Amino acid sequence: MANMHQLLTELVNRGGSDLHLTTNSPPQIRIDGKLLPLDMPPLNAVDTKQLCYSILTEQQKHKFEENNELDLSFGIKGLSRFRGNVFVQRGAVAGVFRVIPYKILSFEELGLPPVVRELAEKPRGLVLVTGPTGSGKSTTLAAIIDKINTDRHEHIVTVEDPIEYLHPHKSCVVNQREVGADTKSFKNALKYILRQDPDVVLVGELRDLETIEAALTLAETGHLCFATLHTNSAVQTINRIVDVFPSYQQPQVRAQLSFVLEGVLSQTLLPKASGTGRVLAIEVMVPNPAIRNLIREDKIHQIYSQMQVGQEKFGMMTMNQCLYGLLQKRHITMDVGMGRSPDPDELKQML
Amino acid sequence: MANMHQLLTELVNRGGSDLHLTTNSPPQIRIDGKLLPLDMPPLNAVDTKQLCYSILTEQQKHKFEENNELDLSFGIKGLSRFRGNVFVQRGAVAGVFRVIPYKILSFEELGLPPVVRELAEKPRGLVLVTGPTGSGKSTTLAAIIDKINTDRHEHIVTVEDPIEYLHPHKSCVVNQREVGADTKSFKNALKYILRQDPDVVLVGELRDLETIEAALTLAETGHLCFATLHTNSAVQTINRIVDVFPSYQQPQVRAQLSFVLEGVLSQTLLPKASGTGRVLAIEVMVPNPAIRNLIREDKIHQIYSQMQVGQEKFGMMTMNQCLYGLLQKRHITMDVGMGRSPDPDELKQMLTS
Amino acid sequence: MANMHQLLTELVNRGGSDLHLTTNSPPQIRIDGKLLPLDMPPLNAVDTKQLCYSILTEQQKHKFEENNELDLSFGIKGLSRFRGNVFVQRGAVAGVFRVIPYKILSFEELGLPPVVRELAEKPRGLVLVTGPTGSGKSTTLAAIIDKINTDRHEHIVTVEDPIEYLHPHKSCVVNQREVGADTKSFKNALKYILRQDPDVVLVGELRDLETIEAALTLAETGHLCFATLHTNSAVQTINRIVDVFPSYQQPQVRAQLSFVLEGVLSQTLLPKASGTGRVLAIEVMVPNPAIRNLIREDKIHQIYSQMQVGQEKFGMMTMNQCLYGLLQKRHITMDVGMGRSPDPDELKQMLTS
Amino acid sequence: MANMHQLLTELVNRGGSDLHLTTNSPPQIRIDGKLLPLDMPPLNAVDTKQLCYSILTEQQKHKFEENNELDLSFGIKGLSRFRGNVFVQRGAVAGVFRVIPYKILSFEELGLPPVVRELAEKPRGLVLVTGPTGSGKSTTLAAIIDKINTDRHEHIVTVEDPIEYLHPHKSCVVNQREVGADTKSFKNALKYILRQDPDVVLVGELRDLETIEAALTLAETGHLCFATLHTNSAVQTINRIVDVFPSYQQPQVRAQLSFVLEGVLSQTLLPKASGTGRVLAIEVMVPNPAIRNLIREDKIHQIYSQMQVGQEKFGMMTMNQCLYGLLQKRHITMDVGMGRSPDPDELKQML
Amino acid sequence: MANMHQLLTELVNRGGSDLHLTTNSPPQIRIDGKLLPLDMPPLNAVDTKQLCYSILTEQQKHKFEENNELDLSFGIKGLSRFRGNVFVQRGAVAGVFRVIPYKILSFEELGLPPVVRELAEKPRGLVLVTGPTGSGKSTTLAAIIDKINTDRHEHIVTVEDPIEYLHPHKSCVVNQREVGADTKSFKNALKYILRQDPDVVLVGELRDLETIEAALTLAETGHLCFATLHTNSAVQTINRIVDVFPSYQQPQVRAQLSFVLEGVLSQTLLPKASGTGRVLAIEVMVPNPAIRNLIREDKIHQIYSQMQVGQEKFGMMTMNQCLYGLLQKRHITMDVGMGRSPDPDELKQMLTS
Repeated sequence: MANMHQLLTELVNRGGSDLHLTTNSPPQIRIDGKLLPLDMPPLNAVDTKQLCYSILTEQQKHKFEENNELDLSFGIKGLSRFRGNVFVQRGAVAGVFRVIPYKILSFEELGLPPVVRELAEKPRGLVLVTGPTGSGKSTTLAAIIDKINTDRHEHIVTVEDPIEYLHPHKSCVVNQREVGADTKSFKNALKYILRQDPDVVLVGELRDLETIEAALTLAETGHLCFATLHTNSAVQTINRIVDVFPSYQQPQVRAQLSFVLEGVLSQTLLPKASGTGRVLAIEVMVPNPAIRNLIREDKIHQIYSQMQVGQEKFGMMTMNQCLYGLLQKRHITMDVGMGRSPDPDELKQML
Repeated sequence: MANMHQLLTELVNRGGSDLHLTTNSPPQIRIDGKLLPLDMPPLNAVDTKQLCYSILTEQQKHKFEENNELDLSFGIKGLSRFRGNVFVQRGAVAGVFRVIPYKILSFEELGLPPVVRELAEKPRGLVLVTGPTGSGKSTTLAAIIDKINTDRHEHIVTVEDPIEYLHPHKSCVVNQREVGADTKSFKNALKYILRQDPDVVLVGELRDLETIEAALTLAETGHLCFATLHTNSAVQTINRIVDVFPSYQQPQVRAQLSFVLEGVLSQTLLPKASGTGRVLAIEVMVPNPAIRNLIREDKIHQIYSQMQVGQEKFGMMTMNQCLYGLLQKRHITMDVGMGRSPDPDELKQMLTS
Repeated sequence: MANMHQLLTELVNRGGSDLHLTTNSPPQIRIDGKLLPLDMPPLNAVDTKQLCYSILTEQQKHKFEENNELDLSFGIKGLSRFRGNVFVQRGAVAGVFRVIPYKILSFEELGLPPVVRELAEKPRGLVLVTGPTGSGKSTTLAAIIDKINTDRHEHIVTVEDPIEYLHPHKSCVVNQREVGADTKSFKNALKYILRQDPDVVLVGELRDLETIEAALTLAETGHLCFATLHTNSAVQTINRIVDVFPSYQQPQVRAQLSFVLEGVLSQTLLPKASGTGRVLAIEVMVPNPAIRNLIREDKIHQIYSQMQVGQEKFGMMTMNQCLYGLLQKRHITMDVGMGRSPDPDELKQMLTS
Repeated sequence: MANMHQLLTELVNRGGSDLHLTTNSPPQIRIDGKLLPLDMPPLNAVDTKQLCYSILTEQQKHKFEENNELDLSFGIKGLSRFRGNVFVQRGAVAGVFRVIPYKILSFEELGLPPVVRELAEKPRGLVLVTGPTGSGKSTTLAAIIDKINTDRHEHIVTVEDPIEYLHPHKSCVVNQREVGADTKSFKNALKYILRQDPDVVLVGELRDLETIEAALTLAETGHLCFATLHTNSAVQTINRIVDVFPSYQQPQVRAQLSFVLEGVLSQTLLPKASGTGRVLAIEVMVPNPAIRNLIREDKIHQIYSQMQVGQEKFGMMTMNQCLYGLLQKRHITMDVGMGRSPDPDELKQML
Repeated sequence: MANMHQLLTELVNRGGSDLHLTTNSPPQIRIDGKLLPLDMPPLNAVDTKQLCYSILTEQQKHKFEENNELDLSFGIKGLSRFRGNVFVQRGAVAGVFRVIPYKILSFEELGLPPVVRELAEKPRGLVLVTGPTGSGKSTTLAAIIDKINTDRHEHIVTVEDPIEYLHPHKSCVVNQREVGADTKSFKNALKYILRQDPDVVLVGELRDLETIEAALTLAETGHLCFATLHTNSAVQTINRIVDVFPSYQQPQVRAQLSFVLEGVLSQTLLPKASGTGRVLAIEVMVPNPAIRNLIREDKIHQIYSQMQVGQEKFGMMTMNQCLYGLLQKRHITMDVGMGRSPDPDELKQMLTS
């Protein structure tokens, strides 16, 4: 019982990030990116199985034994929230546990410019946050929804695979449903959400077509809808979105984007020059009337240049321009910025 | 249970729209679209479970425990009907309950000009009431229902997602079909609606093209067809309808709409300057021969201008002109109108003039 | 039982066109378009269930309870046939019933020009009668059936969902298959139709490509093929038909249609100017060498010009030209004609005359 | 029992073509295209059901009662074979019955040129007979397979939906399997045909993709395969065949046609000038080295002209050229030929 | 039981590389590539079934009987690991078993240049080790695993079908998942892999696009991704990888690969010139600025020229250049080199030297 609690206590006390439990090794804690083994006996398959199973219900036990894998989250009051993954290797239980602070940092602490914060007060429209998995997206969503929770008296609903942040009540009522335990699926949750009087929705991963169509319909009916994609830029995102539709409907898609878009974000994480932590590099596209005209003229091969030159007028910023700023502030190195720049020649031109 | 009646009583008495029940929050009531928490202790899991379980049958207990979800509606005699949804979040039961009023407001009471009333007397054509969710569309439509029911000897059929307003019979026969219970889909209702000898049809949301084609056939077969859309302006509405079809088919669709369309209304509830209640600002486009020709000629980009100048001739009215009247009447503030105006410069021209 | 029969007796006696049965209203009947309630108590769910169930089979009981929808037809000997539609509202059964006379009117009684009568004698080709649902198409089809039945010793087969007009034997042998009872589907009927030695075939609605391919093969092989569309004009019909094929296969289909097509009709029903009865307006296209060439030349944009000039030569007539004739004879008003004209300015020019 | 026998006896004796049985009409026979009722009482549902059911087995009864439809064939020894269809109308049984002579007419009786007869001796390759349903195709197949049966000592297998001609033994052993009674499906028959030592195969309708691929593979391995299509011409047939393949594989298709094709037929039936019977109009494409080069050059927009001009050299003949010959011999009228010609302007040019 | 153990004891003692068990032959062992039967009776189906079944679980019993195929690995303590393949012939079980040493050889023992050792220290990027099945890829991968395990305090995860090399803990924590036992599939493992805090990941075969997308995301986000292909050269590898994406999406993938790729290896195993043992021939591609530009310029046709000139600058080496070095050292014959050279004339030109 009180051993897993002690391991998590040591992780926090030691300023650790992650706990690893697997057979034939002592428990190990990743500190500042590097693993350190604890001065403890090695776990056997009995140890790992007993430890992970001791904090699960018989429902979770049944489903885990049905699939031999399980993602979950749990909290230790006054300590932290945690994301857990349990799996099997060499016929024995293994586990990885990430810890999750109770306090969500602000846009300023995250290096996010004020326009995203002013976007968090928008009552309708389409906001896209893109980038690969684990690029700080969930942190951004928690900060934005805490801002709305603090400032509005509205209804926020989240659907989660699992919950990555707990949002107790500020000025909004926020309900958070975990997929796989509380509800059978995203689809079942979406079958009832319109009868639950929502205003703002967190939908989790954009898993399939039907969910995209449901969310877009929801989005055009006067709600603020947040969703994620695994695209890495605004241009790549728009191309991905247009090319999924039939050719005859791309004009309509061109019309839809022209009507509903209020902001496009695409974010990535770069190693800090300090060696501890990661820093956000972000491309921002905000449609202006000029861009809406470019949309009307059927030119996507010139939108990237418009976002490249809308910095002073509209606050736009390419990924390379953000990397340039990070280099000027010495948060990242020149080599890393060039190795991750989607167009090194353009940065050379700017220099 | 015995306090639940009082919770619904507080919701009704305060004129609230929705009751929200969840643990670690007091009950919260939506008033004029915005939540206000009540001065009560937060609910715990025992409270929420006992309250939600108090209105379920044992078969409902089985079904709720099977799915952790339930949509339902129920009535409390002498009070109101309600649509309830019960679900589970954070491992605990939560619930949201919307009210279903017995009383329909009138056209005059809503601040709607007489032209909507004259449009409700049209024997045929297409009439659209659009806008965001909760902008009064279902209430407005239900009022037109009751007006026709009172004044005409015709046939009322509704196709609904879910059923909202309940219409007993006045001078019409009224049959009401709820999607997902009474009929499999909007599509199935349209598959059988023409064999029911209708005069008046409620189709719910114009969710896709196939229903639009059905509506054009309905409009051309001698009926007055009502449907809803979630657009925020007349131009956006027409563009959305045309752009759904392939480019090569837009000419015939534009001609059909130009022929059968008799009115498009797009309405929005705005916060009152007093801070209590909301008022509808609504733009109305009624086609004249010139407008029908421009629709036929594929020149969307100037129809707004005809509405901008069709005030004196045809009783047309842009959203900004309605907002102008509300501002002159001090119903709303200048900043709110400018904040929602799709063209603040036009409002400035109208104001300085 | 004998109560529905008595209600139907009152329906016939009063010249009514439809019986409506639904809860919380007494049965109501349409006389000259307007409903009148019978002096009876309002129905409840028990009443509607017993009345609607009295004309269903046990498999129909299972089926209605399986789908909550049912279109059907049935006959009462010595009185009339009826088309029924059953649905559900407020959790209870509801029904609408239209009546079906034993005697089919002739072409001349309907005001149809002599060319349709000459068309009933065609040995081969494709004949299309189009218009929306309940626009009088089936009555025209039944008249053509009766003309062939009277004059030829050939085999007429109909496939219907449901069977509407009943045709007993005159000079032909007539086999009529109802989808869902006599045959599993239109597709299943078409799988076996070539082994039934037909000369003339009724296929019901042209809902998809596969039936179209069956009909084109029949029409090319020396058979008379009848089909319906819900289109409102010749140009709209041809465009709808062409655009369903792949672009690479559009040439062959254009050639087939250009070869086998012998007539396309598109109906509409308008209220008579007197305020009693309805009058048929029909656009008729009979291919001439110029139109067949236009098909070969890929100049569909020019068919309208051929339709504009084919009145005297081929007996063709646009919808506006038929409405024009109804207008000169004062059968319809200017407002109905203009509100229905696909080109009101053209109708204006004709109204110069 | 002896009544259906008498009805069929009257049909033959009276030179009839088809027997019709339905309720509320006496039995009717189609003679020279026109129906005539017999001087008999009208049938009721009991009559039609009893008559059609009296010649069916319990398994046919079970299947018909399961589907309310049935195609079948049967023979009356010393009289004829028959194709039957039973269905339901007005809640009552109805039936149509076509009669089928025991003796198949020859190519010259059918007006078929000698090259098809020389083609019937080919050991391998691809032969296509196309046209709409009931265009005399089954009659052509029966004549060709009787020619092979007479001349070869090989194994002929037919798969039928139903059998349209019985082929008792001449010089070959011929086995005929009826789909829906003897075997579950075409697919089940095809699963075992290679273990049945066949040389020549009749496959029935080319109903699906998988069957086409199975038949083409069979046809490439040294067998003579006969199949049908509902196309109306050689060019339309080749276009139909090519466009079903992926675009990247059309070169291969171009290569296969260049390798395996030995003949393409497309046939239709026109009313004879006398008013009795139908006459065959046929388009014939036989690949020559020049055509194989046109295949190599990727020109399908010139193959029709090569078949139009390969008449004297290779014996080719367009549908219009056949209609021309039918017109000079006065078998069909000029109006019917023009109303049926796929290109009336080409026939004009020839005139 | 102790008989299979004794057979395996003889296998180890005689330096054999595989044990074969099948009916109607005694067990036969490969010594220096050639089979020799043991002095035992020929096996029957009972013998093969008992021997092969002795190492299966009841799960595995049901599974082998369900599929008649099984690849697997298992260990015998203090002796060796083994890779097994089980199949069926003449209605009886048959098996082939390859053996797996406890000690993994180093890069230098294998004749691998220092750049692979420098590659094992890379903090991020994409490293590909390719070649056909059983071409020595897994041995190289195990050596890289052992190098990282020895030098880093990081998390290595392998996903294998089946687990081949066993890696105990050195400085890393190693978790190894066998498809079909530890995890349902590669896809299911990839669904959960991001929640397992990896630094280095082994994903098994790159069989389809979805795993490729997972690997590209990992390689772009600061992780070390290892994957395999059955390609034989760098150009063949890049073309195979590029051509699976849609043409419109090929630009992004080209950019991703150009950014994240740090090395591509392609192996082959050749018989040694002495007639004993096998020697590794490997083509190595390390992207330089010119190759990354060639990717950006869409000039893949010029990568071969970059491969032709990148020996001195980047330590690159074509397969022929490695075979050339083996030829100058007389490690392989001219016939094997020419019969394996992708360009024998080039190899001839080098053999001028």
